[PDB]
Amino acid sequence: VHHDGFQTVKATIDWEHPMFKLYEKAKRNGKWNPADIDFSQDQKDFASLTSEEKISALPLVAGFSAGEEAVTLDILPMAHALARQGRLEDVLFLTTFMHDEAKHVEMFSRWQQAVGIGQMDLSVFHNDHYKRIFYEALPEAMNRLYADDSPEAVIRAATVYNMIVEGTLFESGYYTFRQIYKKAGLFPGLLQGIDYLNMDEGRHIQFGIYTIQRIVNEDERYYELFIRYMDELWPHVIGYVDYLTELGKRQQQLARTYALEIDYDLLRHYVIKQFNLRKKQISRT
Amino acid sequence: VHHDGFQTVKATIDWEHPMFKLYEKAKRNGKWNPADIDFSQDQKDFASLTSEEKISALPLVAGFSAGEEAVTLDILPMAHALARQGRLEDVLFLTTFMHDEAKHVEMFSRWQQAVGIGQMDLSVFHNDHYKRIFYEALPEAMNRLYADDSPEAVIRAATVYNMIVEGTLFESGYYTFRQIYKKAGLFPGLLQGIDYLNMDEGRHIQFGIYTIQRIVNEDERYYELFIRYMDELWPHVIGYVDYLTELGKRQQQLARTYALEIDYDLLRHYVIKQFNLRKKQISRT
Ligand SMILES: CCCCCCCC(=O)O
Ligand SMILES: CCCCCCCC(=O)O
Ligand SMILES: [Fe+3]
Ligand SMILES: [Fe+3]
Ligand SMILES: [Mn+2]
Ligand SMILES: [Mn+2]
Ligand SMILES: [Mn+3]
Ligand SMILES: [Mn+3]
Repeated sequence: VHHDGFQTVKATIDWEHPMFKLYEKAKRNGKWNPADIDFSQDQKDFASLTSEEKISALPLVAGFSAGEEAVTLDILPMAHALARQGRLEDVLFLTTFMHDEAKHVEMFSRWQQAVGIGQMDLSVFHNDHYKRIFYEALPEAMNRLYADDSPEAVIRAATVYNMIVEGTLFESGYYTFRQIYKKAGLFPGLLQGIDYLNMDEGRHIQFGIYTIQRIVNEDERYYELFIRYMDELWPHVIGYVDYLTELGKRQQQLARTYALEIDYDLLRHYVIKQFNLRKKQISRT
Repeated sequence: VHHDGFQTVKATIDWEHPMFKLYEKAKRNGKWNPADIDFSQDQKDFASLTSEEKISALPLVAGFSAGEEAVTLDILPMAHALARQGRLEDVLFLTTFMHDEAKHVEMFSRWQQAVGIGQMDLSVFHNDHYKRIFYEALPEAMNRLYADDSPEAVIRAATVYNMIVEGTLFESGYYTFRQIYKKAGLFPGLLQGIDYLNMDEGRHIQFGIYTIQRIVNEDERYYELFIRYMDELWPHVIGYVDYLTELGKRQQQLARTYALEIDYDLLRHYVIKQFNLRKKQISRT
């Protein structure tokens, strides 16, 4: 449908808009390039591993790789919906968000290729709870926005995408990955890339907080929708966590080799802590 | 709708895909930041101008500013359509395209703000032919892709967006701007920014060529659709050109002051040349 006018012809950008400020920070802080990461040591590390130790690492990489690819595809309807509402500064920021996620997809795929598992199908490590979030609930909630950009729909999309997928699952998975392979001294290239992902993902979560809060600000009853949508997804979050925990407890060979007391009870509580602090970044009032 | 799988879990990125290579070049060559351009001299230049000389420059800036904003909003459906076709490397590249266009919107709006015309509504310099392309034909052709991603629809979208708007109008407007203010020694910040835009816009046109050619490759009868769609838009392209030419010939005070023989007959032929060379970058066979 037609444009009825253009904000940067009638006026200018709103320079004080928080999403313009987040866009400015994204450009300053978003220069890293996955093509510059040296993965040569990661290739040697992975080759030096036993077949048993090789499994230990792949579940998390399977969840990350599909997850980055899903959000790369699935952020587009948010950008559409906010563009159609005339939120120009939000759109500008979302271009950095989308470009970040492209680099995240690229980074994991470069690592898979470098270490020699690119020809290997990692979908086996997606159980039913993972599929429910990433193959179903995430794309349903984002795609809805093409036909329904009601406050309810926008809160649900930001909750699933930014508060659950990024703010709970990815944050916990990054913690987990550091807590294991940084200790073991393994996979330096991948850990460099993950550190970059984690920096980008702070801006993505901030966008989600801003979006949810500005809707709650209009009407505190949206607050209850937010909590409800968070709690509806919790079972699949912990059901993927329990399944990875069960996979890790079945293959405790890397823990032994590298002298890691992988405390799954401590990981689990980090997931719970992440989930609960995302709730507290949204004020009812 | 659901994801049935993820390419970077089952396989990797197709590293040899031309759009992956264009994505790689976009990251290497896309570091510039409009926030780093010094516009202080542009502010003084614009203040030093007479009111008559002030008009001379605004028509082109009005067309650029609305144009960048239109393509920022209107590239999203292309990214959607190709994502839904599973063209992952195209999507990765299109994230750089979208982020480039955000910076183009930002750059013109920073210049308008710096020189003191931000509070001024430049829509008056959009005649009916401009509105037909940017307010109507462009968004219609891109938005169509949400419901109709047939080869015909994709060629039409790339033709309007990449071959006409970028490949004819923007290219000619950049030439024009250099041919005038680079000669006059005016507006150094804006000319720096335009030089950056022009570098980005080479990649955007290449995406359009690749997209049109790969469809023509399937069936040379799409070639005739391409030419037809180019010729349908030509009247509005030259009708905006004739109208800017008429505006420039009515305000020949900047030419006098700055000793510029602004050869509109030479500009006009550059537009015609641009239009015809875009046609020749698509092979029938
Ligand atoms: C032990 C808890 C692990 C949570 C890992 C989430 C990984 C992901 O899919 O991004
Ligand atoms: C004298 C020919 C001028 C063509 C200017 C196109 C400017 C634009 O809208 O990008
Ligand atoms: Fe993210
Ligand atoms: Fe462009
Ligand atoms: Mn279960
Ligand atoms: Mn006319
Ligand atoms: Mn990511
Ligand atoms: Mn542009």
